[PDB]
Amino acid sequence: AGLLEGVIKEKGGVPVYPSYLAGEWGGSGQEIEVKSPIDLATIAKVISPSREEVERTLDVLFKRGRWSARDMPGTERLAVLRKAADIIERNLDVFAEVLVMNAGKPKSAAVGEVKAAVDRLRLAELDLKKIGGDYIPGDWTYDTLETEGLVRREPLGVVAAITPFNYPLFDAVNKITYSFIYGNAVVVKPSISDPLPAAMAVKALLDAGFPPDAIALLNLPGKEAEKIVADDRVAAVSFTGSTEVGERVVKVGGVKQYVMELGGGDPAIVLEDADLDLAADKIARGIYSYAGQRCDAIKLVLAERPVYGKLVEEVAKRLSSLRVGDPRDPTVDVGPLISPSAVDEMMAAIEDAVEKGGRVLAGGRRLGPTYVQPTLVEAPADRVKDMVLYKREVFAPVASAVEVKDLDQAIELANGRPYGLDAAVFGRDVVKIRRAVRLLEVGAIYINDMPRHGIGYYPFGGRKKSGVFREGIGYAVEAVTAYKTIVFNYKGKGVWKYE
Amino acid sequence: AGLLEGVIKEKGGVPVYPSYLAGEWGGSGQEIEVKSPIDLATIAKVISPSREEVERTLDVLFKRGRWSARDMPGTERLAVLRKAADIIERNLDVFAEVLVMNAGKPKSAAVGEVKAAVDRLRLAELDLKKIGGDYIPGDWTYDTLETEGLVRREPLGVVAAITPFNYPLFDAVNKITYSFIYGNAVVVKPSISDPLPAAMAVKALLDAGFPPDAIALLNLPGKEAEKIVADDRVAAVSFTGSTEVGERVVKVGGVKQYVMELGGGDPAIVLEDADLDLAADKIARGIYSYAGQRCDAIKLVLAERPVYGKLVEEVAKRLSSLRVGDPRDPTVDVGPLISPSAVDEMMAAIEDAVEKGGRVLAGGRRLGPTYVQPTLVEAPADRVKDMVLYKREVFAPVASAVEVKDLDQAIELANGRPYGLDAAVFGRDVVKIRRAVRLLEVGAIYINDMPRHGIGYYPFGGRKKSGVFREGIGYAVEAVTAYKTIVFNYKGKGVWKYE
Amino acid sequence: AGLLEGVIKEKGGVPVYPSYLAGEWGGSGQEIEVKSPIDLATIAKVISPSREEVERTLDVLFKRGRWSARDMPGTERLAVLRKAADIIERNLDVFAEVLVMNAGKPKSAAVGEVKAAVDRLRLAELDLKKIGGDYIPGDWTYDTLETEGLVRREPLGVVAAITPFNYPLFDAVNKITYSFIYGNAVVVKPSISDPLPAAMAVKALLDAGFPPDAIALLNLPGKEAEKIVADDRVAAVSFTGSTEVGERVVKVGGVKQYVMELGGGDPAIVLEDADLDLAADKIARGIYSYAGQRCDAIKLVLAERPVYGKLVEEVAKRLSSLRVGDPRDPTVDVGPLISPSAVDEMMAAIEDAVEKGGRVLAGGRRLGPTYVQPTLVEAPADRVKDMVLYKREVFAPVASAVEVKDLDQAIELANGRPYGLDAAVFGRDVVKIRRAVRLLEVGAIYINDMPRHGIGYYPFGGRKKSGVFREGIGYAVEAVTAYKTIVFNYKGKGVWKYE
Amino acid sequence: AGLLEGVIKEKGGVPVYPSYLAGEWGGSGQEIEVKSPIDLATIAKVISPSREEVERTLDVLFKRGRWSARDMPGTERLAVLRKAADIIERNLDVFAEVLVMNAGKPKSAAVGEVKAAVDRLRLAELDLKKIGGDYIPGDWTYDTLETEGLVRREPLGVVAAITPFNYPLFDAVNKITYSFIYGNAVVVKPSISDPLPAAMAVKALLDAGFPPDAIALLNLPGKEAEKIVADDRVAAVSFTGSTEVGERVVKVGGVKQYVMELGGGDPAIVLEDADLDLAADKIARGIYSYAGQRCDAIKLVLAERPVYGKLVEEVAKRLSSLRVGDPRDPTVDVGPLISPSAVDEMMAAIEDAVEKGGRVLAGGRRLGPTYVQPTLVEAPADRVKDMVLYKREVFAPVASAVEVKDLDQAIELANGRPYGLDAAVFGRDVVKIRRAVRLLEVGAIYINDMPRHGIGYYPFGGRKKSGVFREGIGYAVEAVTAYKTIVFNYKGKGVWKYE
Ligand SMILES: NC(=O)c1ccc[n+]([C@@H]2O[C@H](COP(=O)([O-])OP(=O)(O)OC[C@H]3O[C@@H](n4cnc5c(N)ncnc54)[C@H](OP(=O)(O)O)[C@@H]3O)[C@@H](O)[C@H]2O)c1
Ligand code: NA
Ligand code: NA
Ligand code: NA
Ligand code: NA
Repeated sequence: AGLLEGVIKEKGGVPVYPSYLAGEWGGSGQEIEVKSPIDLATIAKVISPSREEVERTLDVLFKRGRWSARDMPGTERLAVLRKAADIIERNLDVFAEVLVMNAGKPKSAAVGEVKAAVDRLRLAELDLKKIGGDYIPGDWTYDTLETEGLVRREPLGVVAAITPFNYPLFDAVNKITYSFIYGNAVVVKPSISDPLPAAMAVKALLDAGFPPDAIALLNLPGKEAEKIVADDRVAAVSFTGSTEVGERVVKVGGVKQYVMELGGGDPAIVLEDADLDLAADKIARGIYSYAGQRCDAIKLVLAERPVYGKLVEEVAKRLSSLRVGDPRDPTVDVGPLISPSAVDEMMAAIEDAVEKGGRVLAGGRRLGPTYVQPTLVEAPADRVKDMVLYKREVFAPVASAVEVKDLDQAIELANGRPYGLDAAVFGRDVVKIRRAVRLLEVGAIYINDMPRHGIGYYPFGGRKKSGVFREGIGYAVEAVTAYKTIVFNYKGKGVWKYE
Repeated sequence: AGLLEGVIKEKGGVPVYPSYLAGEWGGSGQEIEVKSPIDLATIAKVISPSREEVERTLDVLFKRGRWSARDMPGTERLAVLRKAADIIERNLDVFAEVLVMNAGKPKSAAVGEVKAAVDRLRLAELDLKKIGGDYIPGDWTYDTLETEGLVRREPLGVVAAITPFNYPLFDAVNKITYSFIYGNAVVVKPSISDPLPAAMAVKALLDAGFPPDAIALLNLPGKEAEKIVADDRVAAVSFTGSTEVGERVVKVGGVKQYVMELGGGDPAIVLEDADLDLAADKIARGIYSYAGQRCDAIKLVLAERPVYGKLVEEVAKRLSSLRVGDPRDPTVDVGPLISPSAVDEMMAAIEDAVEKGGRVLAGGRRLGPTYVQPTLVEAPADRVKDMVLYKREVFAPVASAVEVKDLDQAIELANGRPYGLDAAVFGRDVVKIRRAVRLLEVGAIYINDMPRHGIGYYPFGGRKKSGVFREGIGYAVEAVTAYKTIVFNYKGKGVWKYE
Repeated sequence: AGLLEGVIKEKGGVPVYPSYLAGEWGGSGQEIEVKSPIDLATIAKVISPSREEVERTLDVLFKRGRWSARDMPGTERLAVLRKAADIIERNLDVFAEVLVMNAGKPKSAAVGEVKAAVDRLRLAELDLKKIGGDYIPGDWTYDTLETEGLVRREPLGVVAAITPFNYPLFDAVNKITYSFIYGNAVVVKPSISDPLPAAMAVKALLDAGFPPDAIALLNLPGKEAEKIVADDRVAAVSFTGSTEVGERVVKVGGVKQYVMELGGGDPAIVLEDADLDLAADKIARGIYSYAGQRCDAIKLVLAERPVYGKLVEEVAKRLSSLRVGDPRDPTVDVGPLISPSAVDEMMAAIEDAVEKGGRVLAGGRRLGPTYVQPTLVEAPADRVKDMVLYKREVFAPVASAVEVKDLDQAIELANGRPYGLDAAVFGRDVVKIRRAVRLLEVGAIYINDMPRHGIGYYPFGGRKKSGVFREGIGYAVEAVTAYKTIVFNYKGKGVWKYE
Repeated sequence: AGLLEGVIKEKGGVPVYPSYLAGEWGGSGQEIEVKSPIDLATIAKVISPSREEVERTLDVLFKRGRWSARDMPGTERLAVLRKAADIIERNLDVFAEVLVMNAGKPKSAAVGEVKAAVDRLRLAELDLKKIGGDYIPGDWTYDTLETEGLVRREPLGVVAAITPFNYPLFDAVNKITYSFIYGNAVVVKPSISDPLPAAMAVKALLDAGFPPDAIALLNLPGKEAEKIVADDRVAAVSFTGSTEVGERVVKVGGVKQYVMELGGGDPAIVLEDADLDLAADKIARGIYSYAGQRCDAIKLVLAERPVYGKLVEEVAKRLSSLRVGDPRDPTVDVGPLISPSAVDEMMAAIEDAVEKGGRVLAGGRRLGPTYVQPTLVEAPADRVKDMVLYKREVFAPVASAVEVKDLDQAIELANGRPYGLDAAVFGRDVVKIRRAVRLLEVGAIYINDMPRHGIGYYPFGGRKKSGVFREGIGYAVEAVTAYKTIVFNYKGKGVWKYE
């Protein structure tokens, strides 16, 4: 609605959302149904581009787009991003509604994501703490005397932004922002599961002045996107999703610049030192927020003997007092999961933990094809490692709780999972905290708080199976930019006497 | 000889070089013959590790090596690198000899590479202009108030260094240096074509104090290395080689941090402004140095109408006055190519240019299975683009020469190849130079000089098919290092009043 | 008018502007007449604070102000600066009028300064490319093992901003912006000659949300300001003015952080290579803009034999075709000088040049107590050095022109003055330009353009008698900020194994 | 002895040390007696230069020196500094002896300073993490489109290094190192009290290859140095000394770049959280090291109620168990103070504290004209602020001890002195530590350790009366370097399309 006034096709009673082919909205490939996880009902259809349209779109992005983006003064690109922020802001409710409608996101969360997208856009000003270059004098080596170097960052060209389902609006806006602020053209490929928010963001950007040939939004389902990734006109692939799909993306893409935010869960460690009120509060939230459909969601709780009982007790009470229902009730805390399949896996996973010695301390009851109570499962250290909930990321509101002897055991268990995205540590002793910070093999550690990538004010990314590289204001530049070195030779000319 | 005193096996009359399995020299896989391109005679054999030894080596590097490298104080790692420099230096002649023996490198060039390796090691001090981290205050956003960020760079763990044949000693030393200075363990995989220099460097490093379990040298032929690349204990792959093999490496490795120096040739542009003496001199060298077996070798010469004649004339004279023979004669300018196959391709390539309108202006005569004269082939702009010498990188001493109307045509042709490593521009006008610098799509541009990565005093790397990321003192850190973000939450505590 | 609605006192027919005493507008010291250089008529009066009010103001700034500025989140300080930009923008005409009224600035120039002030405020976002800190690992020295360093920049406290007459609005806004963006409180001391624009800027800032106790505007005449400079509650003095007054400021202030932009003229060099059209245009402007009352004004023109004639010819024609009159005529090019005294000095200076062999090539005629034609005086290299116009900065629209043999003589003469603010070089040859850049002893060199500090997009400042330190977006932080180092000792604790 | 073989004049039985006049050792001004604080006996004489020799020396440094230093390739300057390190190292004992002889420094301390000087020299490699420059694109503002900026750091020219008495060798070496590594010429002015170590360092540097006209060592007593400071050929003054002399230096020098390390004492805070063993140990040392003749010496101890008793108890025991005597006994802990006057002030200061309610807890007994026991004086919070030991820096081994209610009172008292050099905080709670770090107004805070500038691995400097700017590896560059901005204008040329 609204922004997509003349774009959306009212056909067969259901709104039809077209792909944006770097110049004109359209598409003539298969139409795909977009369902809401709230009622499993079709809320719209998206037109996927045909193979020829994908080909033509990439051709336009490559031959015209990257130059349109690059030739637009940085000061103007920023203006575009700021105007788009204004547009999204005044259309907040419609944007939030779609997030609730399409992603099953609780009203307040949906509003939070729209605001995050808006802030991210406005902070593009801070993404400049990085586009400056370096000057290198040549007199620190005899071979380089009477020589000089200039190292500048330049945009790579066409960046493919591949987005997961859990933060459809923000991720698209985020990847588009850091790719565009530096002069790249962008091909957005949203999850076919919830591509509507991206269509709205893209539209807002186009209305804001975004070079019409420098951006594309292709509604291609999963494997159909490989055509974009494998193409040589795509210099970089910014991907946020599962470890398995990310692996496939790299293998399909080959040599190319990548940003792989592959998530997985995050462990939380509570030292005997911690404020248990703060810890229980933040840990409970980290477990249930958006029905645990957050890569930075808490999946494992580790607490030392002296505080384990009280901590898990408080977290259990907070979880069980949560209202699960229609994300439309500003009263509901937890909406549905993206699909019934996601819930199936969570139940099977809980069964696995229980079979292996685990005990549910809160939740555990499925409430419908796509509804479940955020669950907390207790587990003995000697058996937790073999449980699916530990070895894998069950994208749902569920976490293991484990009592530990000391910090070293906490760290050991925390590092025992195959992932390494973030980790949380609640405590007050600087030495123990410093040790945890040193030994936790993750991209980010949150001291006295739940893991929260937020809008990327602080850089984040993975270690181990959680991926490579970082996103964040100012740090994402590394993935969508390339250095250009210019060496000047003045040997023999009379510039320098001896140096 | 020398350093490898008790390591090399004198068996069957031929010296047998063993792999270094992160702790002990050995191996029990197939023995492979190492031949000299000077006479095509076997000069040694290398023992490739068996599958179980590769497995065990990776296990050691992962479980012990990365910690030994990381736990060694940076100041000590530097001491090791400096001691190794001392050792290689006093063993210069033996190192140079092997480069001449095994790589067919002219005496002076071999000496140059040993010195480059020595300097690179000693400059590890300058690789520190990057291991420092960032402090991020949280008051530039309301959501981050009473919060702070600390971003540190940490080593990734186990880096796989894969080296090409053309600079066996330097590349190994270089990749080991920047991987180790930051705390990584390293698995070196040299070209089976000339693995001897690496064995000597590794030995020198081990004698210098390099953690014995933090380094490995595996003599595995081509595809046998995929076992190292595909392994999850290898967090990064530093690869220098052909575009095609690099592509295979990424597809085999999957998600991982990469540095892909994929070479290709470099075009040289001469403006009517240029000092033609300097230009002819540098361009001639760029074409023939090490029989053109340099990724930064000149493969295409573009000169404006008014200077084309004189320029190509002078370059032709310099090339034809070159002495081709045994790299052992301090009198020889050009030794043999690495293999007769390499020469076959160069002759076929020349034939192609001639068939398509090209004309040899110098050289063109094969002198033996692995010897050829550095060749310069003239070609009309209207036909050069379809010639193999243009569309491809013929790793040999051969370059196309093309007359152009103006800078724009020079740039067009320069950018018309599928590669984008470096480019050279000879001229004096700041505006034309600035324009060339803006439009040349390459990782590095050399003003008034031949392209020379040298020891990486200035960062270099590719665009387009020449790869991704950069090597260079201080810049290589990006590929073998990862950020670790630590966010401290002080909300509610009495640290800050309002900010 | 406007913003100062309830502030300005309508007394005795003339508007009376009060000082802002960090909380309330007022003052009870001597009232001082403010005259326009357009007609020498009193246009207003300013109330200077009494000694007790200065004392009380400093006390407030120190005891409350620096905390109010520091405790306001950076994100809020930026909001204040942006709101103030909005206010000044919608009040553009009134701001421009006062600049014309009070400074005798040509209409378009006045509009340019208001816009510059507005842009400077809005770019405060880019002043953040510097408030981030550094993290220093301790393992690069054995003595520092198991130790770490955190280096943050903090505001100094109370910064005294002392402004000259030539850019009353911008300078005040500029110094306030970079002092405040980082958390400092500010005491503005404008030239008693034209303090009105500052009063308006300060008012706009206060209306924008600027902490009322964190800013002060004291209308103190010259030496009366020493009371502010000498006070220990003033941690930094940002001063832009004459070399002689700056010297006095430091001697009165003692140990303290300083930014001394002491101006002086700038020499312009034209190589036989230069586009003479561009050169004549830019040089003419550099000589006359704002009746040469610009620290970055061109005061000496040096051109090589082959272009000297044409260059000076064209510059002379441009100068003589200038309309001198009331800055109110959008038709006038040059308004009056700030005072008749300034004109007296310019005439005496011209007389000196003529007596010493100089010859007027354009202008030279005084048109009134405060009006004169922008003048160009030719002079032989062998005598120019002893002329007052060379040895000194005659703040007026006048410049010496001198023919030179080659670049070396140009540089010699350019460096022969006691100043070293900027220098301009018109030419195209990279080698000659690089040499000029190396040998010109100045803070900034402009290639193919007149010197233009502008809003400080690029940092600028002096060498030799032109002062110390730099202003500019991102660079001014050094003068109003201080480092705070935090060293953490973990020796003996179990954080690190060996490193 | 040794290095000064042919330099020192054996006249009248006492060794006569000449000034180094930037080219030749000599001098013809008054000869001055240099006494040892060990026995008050003359151990040598130094020749101060005459006014004409000072004039000539400055002329040489300015006209030749700054170019010799600047024209020497950075790589060579580093070689010089490293060679000098080698020379000082092999002459360690002689250097240490002079420190013991001339400064009354305990044997181990003297050895520590020689080693510090040696390390500082060798770490000059790390002073390079700063001489690189910045490249600034012009498309972030419309006015700067088609424009670019290059900002390089250049040496200022002649730096005057003024050294205090307490670390004669290190300070001279340190200031010379960071001034020279960047290309400056240096005039060293050591304390006439102990100028011998500087003469030896300078000699070692000259033997190492230091440009003979780029360095000078003038033995001028106190006020006689103003001639160097006030001279316009001296672009920067690096001064370490008393607040009062520093003030005089700035007032004599006028506009110039300064580094003012003005010391004062440091307060130490111990939270109920602290390891009291570590705290007592470090605090005791901080109080007595080099008889408290350290700017980073502990002068005030603040401990919370619950640990005050035990802490002060342990510190008292450590102090009273100290052996005071001839610094030559590797058995002595504390040698003499620099002069009997220094001891007089310490006794008077103790008397003052006692008269105002203070009580000596350890030491307090004078042992000779220049010997005293390191003293610890207890004082009630309600009276400590008026005691001389609090309000002033009594350069001697003496500190006040004060019990406090909580962190806020500790901070209040810590900030109540007029100085702000460093501060120490022993404790473990991250929140309390973070708060202390925020509120302590000092240049450096040491967590769980005594303040130790060391060789400047971490930057340090003052706040309030302790001075301005910082010294430290990599940070000292700001004081002896200046930016040079080069702006290139390409407006109208065909470099850029629109951006
Ligand atoms: N971009 C740069 O900075 C740069 C610098 C120097 C050279 N180069 C390029 O490198 C080439 C010269 O070296 P080269 O001819 O020896 O090229 P190459 O064949 O591409 O070198 C490949 C390296 O990878 C190993 N390898 C081969 N197949 C592999 C596989 N399937 N999996 C894992 N590793 C494998 C090779 O070992 P084996 O030798 O045992 O097969 C060799 O050590 C040229 O194309 C040149 O342009 C680029
Ligand atoms: Na590919
Ligand atoms: Na993989
Ligand atoms: Na003062
Ligand atoms: Na002065």
